[PDB]
Order: sequence, then structure tokens, then C-alpha cells
Amino acid sequence: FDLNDFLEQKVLVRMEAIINSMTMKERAKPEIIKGSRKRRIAAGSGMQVQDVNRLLKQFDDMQRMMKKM
RNA sequence: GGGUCUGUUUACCAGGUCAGGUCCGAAAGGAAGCAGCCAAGGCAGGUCC
Repeated sequence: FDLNDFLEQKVLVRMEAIINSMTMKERAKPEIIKGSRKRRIAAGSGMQVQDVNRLLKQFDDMQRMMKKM
């Protein structure tokens, strides 16, 4: 389960916006998204880094469910 | 090494177009710009000077 699968599910518009700024590698293996990329992703989507942090957290929570849900 | 072809590779670090999203503007309209793709560079192989 990854961002691709999370993407496949207004607050919803921005979320997409954040994911539409990542590379394929980032979507498939989210844990590689650190300081420099979050920043690339936030500016690239007109969002704040903390916006990206929340997005990744909501994704994390779900990724946890997949295997225990 | 240079021309060229083929495969492959490359988040941001001043290429093109820039979906989506964003910024400025009362509006008319402006501007920046991620991913993609393309270009380009890297690694090889063919071929040629």
C-alpha cells in the first residue's frame, strides 16, 4: 500500500495537489520523503511543508491499517 | 574523443511545455512553478571520422 493507493481514495483537492507533485519513487516509497523533498513538494503544489507533513501522516495511519485492517 | 544509432539511467541545485495546485490583481489580465513528457546529461553497445 502506498501514496498511489491513497491517492485512489476541497480538502481532497489539495491532498491530490500534494501527491501530484511527487515523483513515482516518492509515491511508491513515501518514507524517502525528508526535508529537501517535502520542500520541493510543498512549493511545487503551493502548499506549506506542514501541509505535506499532515498529508504523509494521514497516509501513514492508513498504511498501518493495511495489514491490521 | 567527436558525428550518429540503440538500450538504459537521472527528486529540487538557474532547458521546453508545463496537467494539478499556487501567487498578484476590483477586473481585464500577470507571474512563479512540482510531477509527467520532451530535451539534456550519465552508463553501456553498434557504426563512422
